[PDB]
Amino acid sequence: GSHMRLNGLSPQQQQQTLATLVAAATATVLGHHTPESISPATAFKDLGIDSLTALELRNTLTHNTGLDLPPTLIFDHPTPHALTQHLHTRLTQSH
Repeated sequence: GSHMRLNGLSPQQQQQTLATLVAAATATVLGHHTPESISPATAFKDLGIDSLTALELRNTLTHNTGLDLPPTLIFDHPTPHALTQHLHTRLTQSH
């Protein structure tokens, strides 16, 4: 399918999955490549996100999740954690 239909896994299992996604996404988006060096409690701002990459990240996430998201994600829900919650919602909410 063209969606992150990752249902079947427990909520947290799914989260950490997409958490790693989000992390690897900005790891790539910032250019430091490591998703393990991504602090969820730190805000993407402090992590190095620019307005462009706040959009580029959204680009990667919306691509990976297979959904459609605003380039204001990072601004409305700023932190790897904030997005881990948003993206987890998006994928599980399919109505």
